[PDB]
Amino acid sequence: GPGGTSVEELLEELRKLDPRVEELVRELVRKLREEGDPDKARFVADDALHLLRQGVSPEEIERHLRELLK
Amino acid sequence: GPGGTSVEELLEELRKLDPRVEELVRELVRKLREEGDPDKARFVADDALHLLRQGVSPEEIERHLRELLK
Ligand SMILES: [Zn+2]
Ligand SMILES: [Zn+2]
Ligand SMILES: [Zn+2]
Ligand SMILES: [Zn+2]
Repeated sequence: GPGGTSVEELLEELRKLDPRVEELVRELVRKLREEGDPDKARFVADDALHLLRQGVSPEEIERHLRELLK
Repeated sequence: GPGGTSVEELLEELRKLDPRVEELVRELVRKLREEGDPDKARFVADDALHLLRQGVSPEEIERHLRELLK
């Protein structure tokens, strides 16, 4: 459905905290949209923002996101 | 795909921290599985666990999860 949190807003907030995490998440978002799941893309970006706000390293963020994508 | 983080493990961890949040998440998980998106259910449970570990109130958790479900 339309509406809800903006994936672009989430990506924006990631960029302000760590562009390295924004870059890895933007790539996952692009692939997930191509597989036809924008909501999954939004969950991934939202999750990365929670973890980055708590000081999780980019590599640990990526590992965590991959497990939710299996 | 099979594998990845267990939704039951997440629900278990929610219950240990606040059974009120486990209960509201279990209901969302049941509905999301019925709509044929178990991965969405798992994202919701994982998100609730991050927020509950940070001290977010059950009502604020529910509001946040709903916005990701729009
Ligand atoms: Zn929607
Ligand atoms: Zn969230
Ligand atoms: Zn899977
Ligand atoms: Zn997570």
